[PDB]
Amino acid sequence: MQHPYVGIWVTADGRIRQELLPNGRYDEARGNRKSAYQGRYEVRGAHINYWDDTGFTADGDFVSANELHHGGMTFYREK
Repeated sequence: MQHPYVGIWVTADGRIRQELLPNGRYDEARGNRKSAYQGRYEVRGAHINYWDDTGFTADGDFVSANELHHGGMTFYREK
């Protein structure tokens, strides 16, 4: 029950980066805190949430074709 996407979603400043894996997953590397978090996501009508295996979960939604909105943040593709 998942739909991969793959893509390097980075902030507007470049303080943090989130790579969407080829296996339909995510991996974010923040400055001085790489490999901070990683898990999986479910896409529903542009709406996606991160359900980590370490007991965490996030939420977001694609507002554009290259823009991402999760946890109240703005992530751009590859950039």
